[PDB]
Amino acid sequence: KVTLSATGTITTTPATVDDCNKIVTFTPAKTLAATSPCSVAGTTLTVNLDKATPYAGTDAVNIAAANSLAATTNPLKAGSLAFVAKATAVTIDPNLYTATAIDSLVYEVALPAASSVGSTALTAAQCGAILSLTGGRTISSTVTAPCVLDTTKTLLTVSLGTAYADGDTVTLQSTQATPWLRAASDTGPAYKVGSTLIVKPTIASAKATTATTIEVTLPVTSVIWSTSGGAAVSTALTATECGKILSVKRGSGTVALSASGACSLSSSGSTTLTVTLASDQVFQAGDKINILASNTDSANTDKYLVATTSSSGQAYIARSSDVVIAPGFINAAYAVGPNTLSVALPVVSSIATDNDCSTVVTVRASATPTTTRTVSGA
Repeated sequence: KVTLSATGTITTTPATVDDCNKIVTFTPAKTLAATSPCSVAGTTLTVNLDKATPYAGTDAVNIAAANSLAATTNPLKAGSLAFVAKATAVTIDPNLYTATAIDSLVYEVALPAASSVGSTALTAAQCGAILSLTGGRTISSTVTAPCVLDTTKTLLTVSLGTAYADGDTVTLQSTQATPWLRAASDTGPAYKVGSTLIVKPTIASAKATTATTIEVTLPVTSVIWSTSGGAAVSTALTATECGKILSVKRGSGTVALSASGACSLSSSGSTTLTVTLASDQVFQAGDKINILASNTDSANTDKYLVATTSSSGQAYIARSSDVVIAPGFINAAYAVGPNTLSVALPVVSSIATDNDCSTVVTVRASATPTTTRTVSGA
């Protein structure tokens, strides 16, 4: 987005690629998108780049020198004058991209390019001056690294002190601090305040409790709502309807859900959503699950997964990484010796060499929960 000093217009719209190369130039050079490469509305011009040449973090933009010459042109002009090129190009200020609630006490924020927060990991106080959470909320007072970046330095994870609730938003503060957030280097451009973001809900986790049951966990209370087929919450779905909301993956294929009663979720509000598999399929290690993009398509998906006990809340969107399901059940327990046991594990399994087995199992008496037996050795 390039701000302008005066109201701007493009003579005929939409412009093409060829026109736009005569309207904006990049340093380093870029290739513009094949559809809607530039457009103007008031004092702002949006330029859509190609996915093969994205924003880098040390880039500058300027009015192309050819924008104000010749007669075979479609220049961007304010009133009747064509825009002129500044003596010095302008540096592009990155802005926050998305916010998401991957948990009831954790967020996740995306970035337009690689970035940096300094040479050391912040604390709650330092990151309280960077991010402004609109509500009466707090940052974690117990997490040692409440603000942190991932390996590629494109995602920022925040930890909260009070539960996230629908209606939350995030935006950077107005006054700068010592570390602040920058782009592409410790001495790169600083981030700026701008479009207040809205936090969208997504999946939190998922475990398999039987060979054919799965239980997803939601960051907040949610119901499944119907728009026109009904007018309110649902009660039970099929493979087709609960297959335009999410899917269960396995390698390159997909697992077949139940022909009926595939999706269940309360009408008064629940945090667990149950998915049932087909009678002839079973859960195995390495299975994944995610919310599909079709859940947000109101023109088609009549029944869809939404937060709060109403349709005025936000819908559910795909996670940045497919959630892998955790085994949550065991087959049987045997006493293969006076002091040795053997437990059937439903799937492929492994274990570390230096583990303390007292954190893997627990032996006790079914008659009252007292009188545990001592588990020793790896």
